[PDB]
Amino acid sequence: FQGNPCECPRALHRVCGSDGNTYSNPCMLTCAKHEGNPDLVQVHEGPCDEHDHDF
Repeated sequence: FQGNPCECPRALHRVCGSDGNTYSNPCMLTCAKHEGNPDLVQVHEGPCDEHDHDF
C-alpha cells in the first residue's frame, strides 16, 4: 500500500472525507482508502473546512 493507490497529480482539488477531514484532492482520498483507510469513503467532493486545516 504505496505507489499503487497514489499516483495522481498535485491538483489542489480540495475535497472532504466522511470525518469532515479535508483532502488535497479526491484522488489522494481513494488512494488513502485503498492504501490503508478502509473506513474512508467518498462522502462527496468539495472541502468541508473553510479554506485551511487549523483553528
